[PDB]
Amino acid sequence: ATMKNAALKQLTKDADEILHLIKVQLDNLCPLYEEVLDTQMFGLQKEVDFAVKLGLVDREDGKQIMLRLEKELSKLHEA
Amino acid sequence: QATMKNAALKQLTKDADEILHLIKVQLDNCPLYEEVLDTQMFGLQKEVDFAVKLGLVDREDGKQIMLRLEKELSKLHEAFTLV
Repeated sequence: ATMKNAALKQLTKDADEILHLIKVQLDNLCPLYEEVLDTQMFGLQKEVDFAVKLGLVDREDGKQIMLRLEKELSKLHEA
Repeated sequence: QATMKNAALKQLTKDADEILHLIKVQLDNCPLYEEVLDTQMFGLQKEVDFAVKLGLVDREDGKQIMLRLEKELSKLHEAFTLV
């Protein structure tokens, strides 16, 4: 259960880097930057699934990490 | 924990095995089914780094996992050029 906290920490740090990419797109005023984010979202989903499988992170924590970014990603397209 | 370091290397090689199985099916016999493999590789790489950072998997164990698949994917890319 020491592993659980460290895992949760790394995962959130990793989601934060992607979130920053989304937020910087929103805080400013293309073309298919959607392709880039989809790959980033896929990469983090795989980290999340990997951690959920090993019981390092709870299923709902993983779901909350993904939801937080997906909510923000929705506001991006739109245009 | 010995059981957590072992299960993580196991889950990672299992994930690697699944992607390698996809590559070998391609080799044994379209621009979409190359980006798909690139995305798959990116995802596996993310899991590897994640596990390496947490000290669950050794850095060279992660590098050997990636190399095994990169070798096979290079074969496939070379094969693509000829078909």
